[PDB]
Amino acid sequence: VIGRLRGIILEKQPPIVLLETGGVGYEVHMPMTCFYELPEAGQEAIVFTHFVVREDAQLLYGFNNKQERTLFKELIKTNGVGPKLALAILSGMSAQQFVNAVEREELGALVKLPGIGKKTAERLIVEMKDRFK
Amino acid sequence: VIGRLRGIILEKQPPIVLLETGGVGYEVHMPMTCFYELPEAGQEAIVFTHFVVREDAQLLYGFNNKQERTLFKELIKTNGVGPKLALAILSGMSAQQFVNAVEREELGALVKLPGIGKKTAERLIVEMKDRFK
Amino acid sequence: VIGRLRGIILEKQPPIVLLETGGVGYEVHMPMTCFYELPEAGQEAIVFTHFVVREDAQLLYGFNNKQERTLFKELIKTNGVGPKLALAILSGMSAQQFVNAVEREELGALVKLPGIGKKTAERLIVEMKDRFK
Amino acid sequence: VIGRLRGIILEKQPPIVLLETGGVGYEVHMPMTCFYELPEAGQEAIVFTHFVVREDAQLLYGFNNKQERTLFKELIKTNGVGPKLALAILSGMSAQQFVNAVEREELGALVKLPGIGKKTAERLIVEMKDRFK
Amino acid sequence: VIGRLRGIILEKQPPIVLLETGGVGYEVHMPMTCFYELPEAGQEAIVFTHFVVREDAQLLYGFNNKQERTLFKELIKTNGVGPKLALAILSGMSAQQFVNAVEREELGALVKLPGIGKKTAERLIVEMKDRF
Amino acid sequence: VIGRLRGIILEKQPPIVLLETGGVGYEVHMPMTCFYELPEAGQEAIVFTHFVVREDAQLLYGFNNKQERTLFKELIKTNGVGPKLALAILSGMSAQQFVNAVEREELGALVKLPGIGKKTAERLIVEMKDRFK
Amino acid sequence: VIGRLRGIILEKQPPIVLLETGGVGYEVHMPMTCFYELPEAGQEAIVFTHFVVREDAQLLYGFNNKQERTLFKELIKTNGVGPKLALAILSGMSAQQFVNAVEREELGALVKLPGIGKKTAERLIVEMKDRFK
Amino acid sequence: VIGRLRGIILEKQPPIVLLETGGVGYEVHMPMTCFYELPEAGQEAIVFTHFVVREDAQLLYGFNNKQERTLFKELIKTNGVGPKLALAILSGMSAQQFVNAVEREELGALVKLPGIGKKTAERLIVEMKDRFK
DNA sequence: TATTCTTTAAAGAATAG
DNA sequence: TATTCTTTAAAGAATAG
DNA sequence: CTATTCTTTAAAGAATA
DNA sequence: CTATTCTTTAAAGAATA
Repeated sequence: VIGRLRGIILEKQPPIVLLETGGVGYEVHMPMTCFYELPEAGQEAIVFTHFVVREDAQLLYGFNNKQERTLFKELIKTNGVGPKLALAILSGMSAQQFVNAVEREELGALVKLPGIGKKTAERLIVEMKDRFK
Repeated sequence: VIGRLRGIILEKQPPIVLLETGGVGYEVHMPMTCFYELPEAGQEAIVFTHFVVREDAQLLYGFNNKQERTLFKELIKTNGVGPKLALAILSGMSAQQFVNAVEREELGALVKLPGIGKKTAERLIVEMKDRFK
Repeated sequence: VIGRLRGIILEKQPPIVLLETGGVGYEVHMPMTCFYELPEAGQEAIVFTHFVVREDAQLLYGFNNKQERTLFKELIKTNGVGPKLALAILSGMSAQQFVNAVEREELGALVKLPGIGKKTAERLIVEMKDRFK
Repeated sequence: VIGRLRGIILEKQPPIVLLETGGVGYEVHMPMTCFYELPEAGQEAIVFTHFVVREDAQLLYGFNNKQERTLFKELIKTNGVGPKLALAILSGMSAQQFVNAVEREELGALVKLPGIGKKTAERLIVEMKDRFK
Repeated sequence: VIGRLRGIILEKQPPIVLLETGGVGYEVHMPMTCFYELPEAGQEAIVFTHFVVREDAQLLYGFNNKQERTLFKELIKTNGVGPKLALAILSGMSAQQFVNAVEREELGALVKLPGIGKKTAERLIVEMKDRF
Repeated sequence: VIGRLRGIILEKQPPIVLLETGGVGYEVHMPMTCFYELPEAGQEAIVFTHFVVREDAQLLYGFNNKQERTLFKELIKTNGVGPKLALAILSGMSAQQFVNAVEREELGALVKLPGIGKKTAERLIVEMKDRFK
Repeated sequence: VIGRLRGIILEKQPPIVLLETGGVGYEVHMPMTCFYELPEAGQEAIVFTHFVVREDAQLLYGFNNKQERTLFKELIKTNGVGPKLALAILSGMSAQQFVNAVEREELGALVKLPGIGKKTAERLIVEMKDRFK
Repeated sequence: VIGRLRGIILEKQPPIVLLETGGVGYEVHMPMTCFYELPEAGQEAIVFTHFVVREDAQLLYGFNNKQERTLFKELIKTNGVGPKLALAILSGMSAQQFVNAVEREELGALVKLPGIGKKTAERLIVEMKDRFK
């Protein structure tokens, strides 16, 4: 299980970034809004990752801060939320803003994000409100 | 997911090439006609790759140009076309020639390729014509 | 199959340790009581490992001594004893103490460990007593 | 797919050898009789490999010569012959001796090897005689 | 797919009833509270059923009224609600009472039933309120 | 495999009909337009059936004439056409009209049916035109 | 799920009996020692059954008394005890004798039965002793 | 498991026969040559059957004599011999003739049958010669 | 005509055309 | 008593005890 | 406004809380 | 001499030969 990658940025093409380590280039998926913090190509960068394995595919997701990775891992455990939707949420709201919205049940703050329906937002609040404690 | 490999060419035995990186040798499958561009053994080379995972096997395909990899990925999504047949198409025609043939429905230009039947060419045109747009 | 890792300690957060080798950081799970022997962060360390693969996840376990790894591999073959429970046993008792307890059938020595029920301890003795010989 | 490994011999414990490359130690299974050719521990060695993937396990097999690897790959395709039995055959007979025995149908030359039954030897000759041509 | 069974009652051992049709005896699972309506053994009875198939098992559930079967089928589509739990709900509340409780969000009316947790009751209301 | 059912009609609730045979009531799915031919409830009826089995469900489909069943079986072999869609086609057009439309490539005659898109109709013509011969 | 069968005995060929009901003949497996109680062929008989389903096969087991069926169902839940082995136990010992032996730990009373090993008998006692209560 | 069917013949369309029992019509597959012995439609008939189950399909095969069913069951256990091929063999040769040919290794007697290749015939003799004893 | 070789869903419910 | 958390075959046919 | 795309995938046991 | 361990795990389609 790859926990962190450090290497040279070869190419930047949202949502994918390519990092080279010892001649091996790794395809990393990243949130659209965190992409702005990556250095210019040819510079070294560091990214925290989570490794996903499926019967037909293997994928690697990256984040600029451990806080982001923690919230991502928690989201994907909620039924009906997969990696694509999870990245969308992190693109729309910062991790701290999301926690506040769930505790306050600001349904409208979630429904405005792309791809999230009314039923989905209700389900998220019901499930997530119990884990932050 | 390995996106690119850079290393020393150890052996060339069409259709397989062996690249060494840090003492690990990777088996790579490549189109017969792109094989002519690889440098002489012992020289460094760069190859773009796509990683395929199946219940009983893992395989790594390589291409000399991003254009080739893009068309390959699109072909394998078509039902009834797998990596073996896809490499044949890329061996027979250049990527640009293939696009022209599909848009023009030059059925004969495709059927002449080895391993492609009349029904197969009909299916390819019907599916691919809608994706290039 | 990864048999041993040698690298720099990046972070220590029981039960997980992060080792960096050539820019790749590996997540390793270790027994709570062996964690005390790891050097201070930034120093080099060596850990013997066992690689577990499942349909939905891949995991890497580490141990400070080959003796521990051998007993771990034997435990996980016993029905009902999974990697999580196996690490608990190794946390509570040294490998040598465990062997003695099984041969003597000291049921109380096992039942006192966290997460182990009376039925579980009975099952362990019945299965393990035949393998040490 | 790992095709070749080059590294330092860390430990030799038949049938397993441990090779270190860049701080990662790889477990490699090898034929009992080819093991005698490996250098002394601490020296560099080269081994040709084949990578086996299964739903519950991943394994890496190694051979000193490309000839051995080729015959191994052919054997494991025969129904009822698995990697364990395949290594036994390569331990008892050299690749050249095996070919001669099959073409001559020297049933006794095969049955004398450990773990091979009369039915198994008959099946091997029937299947293998057609592939060498 | 068996939709209805008509036959002679052979044995009654809650939660299972045994019905014989042409020499074949079918094991049927039923709600604990609907069991009281079944006639005396040896009499003919009619039961509406739903057929469940899994990789390792096949099961046949029965109900006295089409209303019950309809609500059962809807319950089992909710994530985390298995047939075992679904039968418990139908044992505790009538179909009409359940509908009212969901629309009114009377959380306490659900949590009192055996096996139903607070989180489960919240989940049920959120999912079911949209289907009726 | 149940090939035909003969019994008493118990209930008629499109698209499902319930037939009783010896105290067992079978749920049968039928085309919306063939439902008009079924006798009044309480009368005996005959229906030709096809039995579908899946990992999670078993289903039984019925038709008034062998011609209908034959075309249904051929449709479901085409990739992307499920039993639900197949019943829709048989509801919109008679079996004879469908054959004529495919041979003539009357794309508009198909696209007007509910649930069938332009791409779907193109795929159907390409695949079906070869089987009627 | 078939719970009971009543019909005419067509054939008796231990361990299989064939019962006809309405023109359908069902294959039933029965314990070797209960087979002696079945009436002469052509007479009616009653047998309690348990239905077993697997990915590749379906099987139907029968017993003369509910007591036997209950113990059979309990046995097959024990890990390592297959239906074949469970029928052997019921052939060697009556249900009542088995209960007495387990509670008394009369290991020799079990090991003497065909196909039962020492390890198996130990496992059986450990698991079954807790369920009769 | 349906072992025998008795009922009225509804339709005869090689290789399928349709038998009605209590209003349920069963599709039965039979050898081309045994089909000649079936009575005229509307008469009662008896057929011995074997029930095959797969993840995607259920099928029922029938034979006029227990001898045929016994040989069929044995053939399908041989690797590479499917039910389709097994019915072909029984169409070409009587059960008694087949046994004689295997014991004598009359390769030509088998290769002449449709669908059977030289490699297949060799494999059959090797496997079947050991079971009749 | 035999040969060996490949290639592997449907629904729902959200947003586009 | 509810909670969340884990853990996942059978056969054959060769060889030991 | 209707079609097209996409994407996502069990429950019971027996401990402990 | 009889028990214990182990180890291994589809077929049809439609091309081409």
